[PDB]
Amino acid sequence: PKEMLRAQTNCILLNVLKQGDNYVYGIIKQVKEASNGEMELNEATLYTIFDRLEQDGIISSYWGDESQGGRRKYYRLTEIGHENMRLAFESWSRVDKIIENLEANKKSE
Amino acid sequence: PKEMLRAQTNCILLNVLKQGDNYVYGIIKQVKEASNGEMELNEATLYTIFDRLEQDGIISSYWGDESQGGRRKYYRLTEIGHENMRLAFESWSRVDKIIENLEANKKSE
Repeated sequence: PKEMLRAQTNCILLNVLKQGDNYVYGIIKQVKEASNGEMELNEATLYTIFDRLEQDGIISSYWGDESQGGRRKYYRLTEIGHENMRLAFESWSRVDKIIENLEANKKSE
Repeated sequence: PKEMLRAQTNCILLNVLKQGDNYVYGIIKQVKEASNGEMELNEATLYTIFDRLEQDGIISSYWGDESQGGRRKYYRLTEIGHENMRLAFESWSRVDKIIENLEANKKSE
């Protein structure tokens, strides 16, 4: 779907922030880099997601670069956010185990 | 969260049907089997999901033939449903590549 896309886009984003705090264009560049140019995120899309995540307590922002040229919003993964990433990762690898078992449980029958 | 679980239950369920057509208690048993008893799915929750998937054209149901003891409802993964599974699988493995790259791109720097 386009929902499929939105969960997939969240994952990538959180994994960017996981590598380090960052700002919009910084984040977009890493995605472009790590997708060999294929995935080009939008500012609007990134911010739309980042607003949701911020409210739900997954990420927090803060100001920087006041002295560099002008204010920039940076984003960071909260302690809750780190936990939920670990939880998601744990759960999905668990889903992978269950799925491989279902394919062996068919050989059994 | 809750909406993470729903996404996982879904993944498991579609992968059960992927192994073959099946009915509710048959499905529940396979999940219990393949999760070493950890995941015991609820009928209401399974049907709630199965109604959504059926409406969106992802799965169809039908009656067994050899149903003297009483009618048995089977479930089956549609054409569309198979495609979406292939799409999802393709996309998520792509997401995994992008994620591994992000972690190497940071090791570099």
